[PDB]
Amino acid sequence: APQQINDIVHRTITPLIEQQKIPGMAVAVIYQGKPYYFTWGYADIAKKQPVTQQTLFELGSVSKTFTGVLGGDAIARGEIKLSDPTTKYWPELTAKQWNGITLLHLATYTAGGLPLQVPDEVKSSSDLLRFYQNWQPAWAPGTQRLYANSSIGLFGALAVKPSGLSFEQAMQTRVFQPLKLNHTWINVPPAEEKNYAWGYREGKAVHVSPGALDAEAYGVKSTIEDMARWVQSNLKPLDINEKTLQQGIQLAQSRYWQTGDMYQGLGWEMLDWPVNPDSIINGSDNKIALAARPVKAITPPTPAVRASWVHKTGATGGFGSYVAFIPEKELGIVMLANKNYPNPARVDAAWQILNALQ
Ligand SMILES: O=C(O)Cc1cccc(NS(=O)(=O)c2cccc(Cl)c2O)c1
Repeated sequence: APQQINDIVHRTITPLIEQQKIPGMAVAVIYQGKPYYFTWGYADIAKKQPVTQQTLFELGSVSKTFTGVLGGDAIARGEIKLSDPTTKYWPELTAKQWNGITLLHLATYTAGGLPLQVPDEVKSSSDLLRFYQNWQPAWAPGTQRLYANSSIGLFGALAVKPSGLSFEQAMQTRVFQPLKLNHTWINVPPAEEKNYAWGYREGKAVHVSPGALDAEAYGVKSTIEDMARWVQSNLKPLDINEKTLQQGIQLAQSRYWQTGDMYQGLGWEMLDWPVNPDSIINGSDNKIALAARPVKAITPPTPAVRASWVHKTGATGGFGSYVAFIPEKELGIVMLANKNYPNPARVDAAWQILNALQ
């Protein structure tokens, strides 16, 4: 890699790993289109396995960017419309609060206060039906944003219903395979378990627990190489040969809602470039990111703006991830760690690296 990339990456990540006590970390920088990879530390402390470019990390909420693109692809295929009522795809959702809640509201956390977590008590799809039937919105649709796995998770499950495919099968055949994400998984196969890092929470090795809508909201595991390819695919969608996937990527980067200086896409979140770092750094703290905020509708949504900082943070119990890119500069970064450390430390590190390279 160009020494300037090496210099900025090492000077930024080495102190981060020390301050945050991160067992293992992988970073990719995309710079003038090409990827540069960096790895530190341990995927498995007990078995002394190092992090490599083939290590699988839990992406957590970065999985929502795949869900948003997969939904976008279903729109481009004509299988669904974001303007469709939720009840078009789940007719048993007869409770009156669902009148007026569309797939767009589900995809963008604006249905009216669907909760962050699906309750652990919910297992079967009849448990899920009961949960959504009994849920009482705090707000009218399209008035406030509350980040929610129960919101975008339901969007992902419903968006693939016309295809007849399971969510995992739609994701594999329509997103992973066309993009050659051949080491990206919803369920890690036995053959790849040797590469699956452990997460670390309070010093204990942990993996993500099963839960309802987990595949749709936080289910993806991936390598730093596949994630750099994911970023390149989102940086330059028009290089993608499959036409509905190309349009689906663009739909996921459209600006549907505004709160503060942040715009909500499908999975992705965006700010105007150039950004105020304090705005994305403080804004990524869960005290802001997970809070209830009024939104202004973008009527009609703005198509993907090249002069944007596009990003997503992600966590599981044992992992912390971050992806960001600037299409106008052909610049991007992926940070994958097997410890869940504070979001503002992630964004600060990413800002320092990308600002130095732009
Ligand atoms: O480890 C597990 O068993 C479950 C688990 C724990 C913690 C986070 C997640 N991922 S989440 O629900 O999607 C999410 C929620 C809020 C913020 C972020 Cl950044 C995020 O990723 C999943």
